[PDB]
Amino acid sequence: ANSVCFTFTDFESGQQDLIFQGDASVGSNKALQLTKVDSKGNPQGGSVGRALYTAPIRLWQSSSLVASFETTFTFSISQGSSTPADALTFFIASPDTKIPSGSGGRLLGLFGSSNDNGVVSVEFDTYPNTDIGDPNYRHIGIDVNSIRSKAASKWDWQNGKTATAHISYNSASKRLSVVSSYPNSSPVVVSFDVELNNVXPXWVRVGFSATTGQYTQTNNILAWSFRSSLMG
Amino acid sequence: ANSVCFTFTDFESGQQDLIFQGDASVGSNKALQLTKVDSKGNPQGGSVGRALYTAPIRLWQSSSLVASFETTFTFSISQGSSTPADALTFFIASPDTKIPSGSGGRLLGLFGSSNDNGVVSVEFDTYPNTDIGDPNYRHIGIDVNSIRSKAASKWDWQNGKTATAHISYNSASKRLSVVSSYPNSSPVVVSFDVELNNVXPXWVRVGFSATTGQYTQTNNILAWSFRSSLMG
Amino acid sequence: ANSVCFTFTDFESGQQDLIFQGDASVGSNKALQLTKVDSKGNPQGGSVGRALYTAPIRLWQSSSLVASFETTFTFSISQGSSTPADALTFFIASPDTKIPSGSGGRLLGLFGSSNDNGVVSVEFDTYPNTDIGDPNYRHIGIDVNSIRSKAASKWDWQNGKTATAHISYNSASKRLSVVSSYPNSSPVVVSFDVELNNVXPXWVRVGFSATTGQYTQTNNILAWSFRSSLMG
Amino acid sequence: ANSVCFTFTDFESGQQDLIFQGDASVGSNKALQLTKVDSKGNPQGGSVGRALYTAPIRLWQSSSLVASFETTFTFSISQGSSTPADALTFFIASPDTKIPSGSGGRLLGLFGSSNDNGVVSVEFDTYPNTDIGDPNYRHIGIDVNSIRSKAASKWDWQNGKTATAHISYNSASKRLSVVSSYPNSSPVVVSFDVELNNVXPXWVRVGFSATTGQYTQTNNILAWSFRSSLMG
Ligand SMILES: OC[C@H]1O[C@H](O[C@H]2[C@@H](O)[C@H](O)[C@@H](CO)O[C@@H]2O)[C@@H](O)[C@@H](O)[C@@H]1O
Ligand SMILES: OC[C@H]1O[C@H](O[C@H]2[C@@H](O)[C@H](O)[C@@H](CO)O[C@@H]2O)[C@@H](O)[C@@H](O)[C@@H]1O
Ligand SMILES: OC[C@H]1O[C@H](O[C@H]2[C@@H](O)[C@H](O)[C@@H](CO)O[C@@H]2O)[C@@H](O)[C@@H](O)[C@@H]1O
Ligand SMILES: OC[C@H]1O[C@H](O[C@H]2[C@@H](O)[C@H](O)[C@@H](CO)O[C@@H]2O)[C@@H](O)[C@@H](O)[C@@H]1O
Ligand SMILES: [Ca+2]
Ligand SMILES: [Ca+2]
Ligand SMILES: [Ca+2]
Ligand SMILES: [Ca+2]
Ligand SMILES: [Mn+2]
Ligand SMILES: [Mn+2]
Ligand SMILES: [Mn+2]
Ligand SMILES: [Mn+2]
Repeated sequence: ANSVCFTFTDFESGQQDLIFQGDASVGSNKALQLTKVDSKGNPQGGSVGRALYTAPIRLWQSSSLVASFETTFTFSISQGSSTPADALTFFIASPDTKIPSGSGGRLLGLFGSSNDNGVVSVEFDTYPNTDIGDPNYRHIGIDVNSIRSKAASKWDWQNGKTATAHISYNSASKRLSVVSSYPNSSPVVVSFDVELNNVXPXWVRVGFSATTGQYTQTNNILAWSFRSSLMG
Repeated sequence: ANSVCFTFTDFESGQQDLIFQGDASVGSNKALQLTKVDSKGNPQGGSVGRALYTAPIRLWQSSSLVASFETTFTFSISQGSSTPADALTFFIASPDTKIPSGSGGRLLGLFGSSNDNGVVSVEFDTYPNTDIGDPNYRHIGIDVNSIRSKAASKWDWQNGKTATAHISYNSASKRLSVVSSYPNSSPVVVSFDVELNNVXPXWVRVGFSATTGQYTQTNNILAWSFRSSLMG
Repeated sequence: ANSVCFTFTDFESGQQDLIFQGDASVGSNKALQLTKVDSKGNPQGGSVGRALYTAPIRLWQSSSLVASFETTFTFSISQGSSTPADALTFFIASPDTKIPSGSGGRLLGLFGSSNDNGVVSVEFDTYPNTDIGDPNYRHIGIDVNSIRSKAASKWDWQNGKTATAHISYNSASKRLSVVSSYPNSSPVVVSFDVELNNVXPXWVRVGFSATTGQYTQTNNILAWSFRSSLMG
Repeated sequence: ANSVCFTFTDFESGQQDLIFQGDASVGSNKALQLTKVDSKGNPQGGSVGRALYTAPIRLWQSSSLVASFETTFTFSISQGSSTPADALTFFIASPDTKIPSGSGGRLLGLFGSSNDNGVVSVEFDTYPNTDIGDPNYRHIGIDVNSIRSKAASKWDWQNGKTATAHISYNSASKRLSVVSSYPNSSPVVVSFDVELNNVXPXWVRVGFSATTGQYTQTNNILAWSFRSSLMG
């Protein structure tokens, strides 16, 4: 479509307009639980889950004057183990994208390696994996075809509290930016200059991905709005 | 989703965010050709085709204060034979809706009979089939679970010209209305009091359906915008 | 404009995009206090106030296929005296509309009499004034050029609680409807068949009006969104 | 307001939701003629005119997570004299902004000098005034408190043809970008990194400005849509 927008104030079990992958599901709390949480509410380890809006989105078209999208979502991350892991992220990929093999834990279910098939995402990393590029502290990062963020900023994750994140991009400015914050707190912003049409196909699907590894945490999306438009 | 909107200014072959049924396809003209048109541009008889937005839409929710939707679309109908047939329509049905068996010609591919599984549609009827309720003239009608329109008005179809139609409804007014017109012409309006949640499931898919029978015509959708919202 | 939409999640003192009339102002609570409330927070009697969006709105145009608008707002009404009065309302009038002389108390600041200059409003009446048509109980009503509601329904006002109201209309259905409710409560709906272009000018201004008389209550608008569109 | 959007597909004489300054008016062609055009349709010299949306817009708020706006408009510039002058522009300024004294011709009615009261605009310059910074060719530029563009690109203006321009900005990316083009042509883009809240007040009014000097041209806005939102 030339333009598309949708808003989820909450979710229900089986949410018909979402494609669920891995362990992703909707809990009795009406939250999108990307990763596994048991009956007692304890997040499980070695979990991976993703959810995508059912309809493919036309993110770019050569004949268009400008293309843009923006998405805002709220999420809660509560540690299970004394220390949280691994993270959640908003991502954009080909319509037929699926959880890559071996993408667990530190790969956030986005990539099958720690090195037409492009992957762009904004990660909210709760566990520093320094041997693969992670700064030694929690952070938010912009990943383009690699778990190794092209840009990242220290992020003061708050256990259990609801965070609000806003992601934006248009083909004129060619800059992907994300701003995230908690109530009564200082926001964190991350930006990266990139022309998405050079790393992503014309058609994509958008959503979230998350994982736990040895360490755990809930990765719940509470609300989500998305908008994309192609102007000609 | 609590709200969803999309806009198609035109279409392309294989339009990824549309579900094609029957003969429906997109032509080199970038129009959604619901029914079959040959290489020379001649509409074929005995054709049936429908197209639905890929994502299911939450049209109602008990907890909502009000639910509404509106859609505007442009379409062109050019006769193949000296007299046009059969018609096209905007419709709403269950997500897994499929072309009913024996729904050709006068049934507009919407119903399998000329008498959870509800069907609501606004038909743009170009061929009067009087033995099944059609007034003896072209008309626009609102159908609820039956090809026999609950409400209809004379429609002065214009061969080949681009028509504009607007359909609206909200659960407060409980009135489905459609207004359609051609440039430099007098619009036609049709309304019917109905509470959609009593004839349609919570989740549906929306789109178009069209057919030709013994007589033919093109049934092309040129542009289409749709919006639905659930307020709580 | 052919279409216009605005959203107020809250308000500030002097709200630059609002026209204040009478006692209307914004409190430290960030709420639009239509009627006077003293330093201690006690609503004052004999008060009248209205607030309008600064920009005139084109509600109708002869060349348009269809015209529609919808507005949603939250409001709180807390009695000052043992019994509340008088009410608040959403209204539409000419751009240069002003508080009519003698419109206090039971006239809700909308009309100068209890009998191009049209006035359409949805009143939330907290004090039954039976000698002028009010049913003997609190209600919501649709007024067209008269304080005597053309349509009304019993309304179970709840002291202090935040109510949510949704008002809608389009020129195809020609039915003005309002649905209002409190959390964990049963909504109330009021509808009236009317073709607004026959009682209102093409251009108008929209907003709220409220009053207290012998008896008092706060008349606070907490949030407000409005949308209007003319399709051609 | 926290968010506001409006769309003008065309204009009428006296357009009630616009503030007209200088020579700005609406012609029989339904176009916003920023500068003077006589009865015969000949653009007049030494003209200056501006038009602003009547309602003030809240472009920034300290408590907001992110602030953004985007506007798209079509315009036609037909030379009167053998060579066109001077230009038109989209601009943002304080709500009470007025045509500065001595802002004619090369100053595009935006500044009173060729060197809380900030002025940000995107100029479409049809006449190179090299002694004041203009590159020696037609161009589009981003001006911040000065007629001397902070960023500019060569612009292949086409006499009489309808151009389409899209301007965007959000407080996360902190980059103001404009893309403009004619049908069947190569677009031109101009971007400048700037944090608008450091050069503009919280509240502003938005619109267009244009002028002719010794040389002339029409400066007609044919359509205009604007959107701004503050997310918290
Ligand atoms: O969920 C955390 C982490 O768990 C697993 O990695 C463990 C160990 O192998 C690593 O060397 C250290 C690095 O500090 O972290 C854990 O102790 C993996 O599942 C990994 O993907 C994940 O990030
Ligand atoms: O496409 C027109 C029409 O064609 C076929 O019906 C024909 C005949 O059987 C009917 O009695 C008359 C009624 O006037 O119409 C045609 O001549 C069928 O395919 C029918 O569904 C369709 O409407
Ligand atoms: O604010 C309530 C009411 O107060 C005043 O009217 C009083 C009296 O004159 C009326 O007869 C009775 C009717 O029950 O109500 C009050 O006691 C007026 O200001 C009136 O406009 C207002 O509704
Ligand atoms: O509208 C064009 C231009 O006209 C006037 O300037 C003239 C002259 O004074 C300048 O030196 C040359 C520079 O090439 O241009 C004109 O001939 C002024 O009104 C000026 O503001 C304007 O741009
Ligand atoms: Ca990590
Ligand atoms: Ca028929
Ligand atoms: Ca009363
Ligand atoms: Ca110049
Ligand atoms: Mn990381
Ligand atoms: Mn029929
Ligand atoms: Mn009353
Ligand atoms: Mn210049």
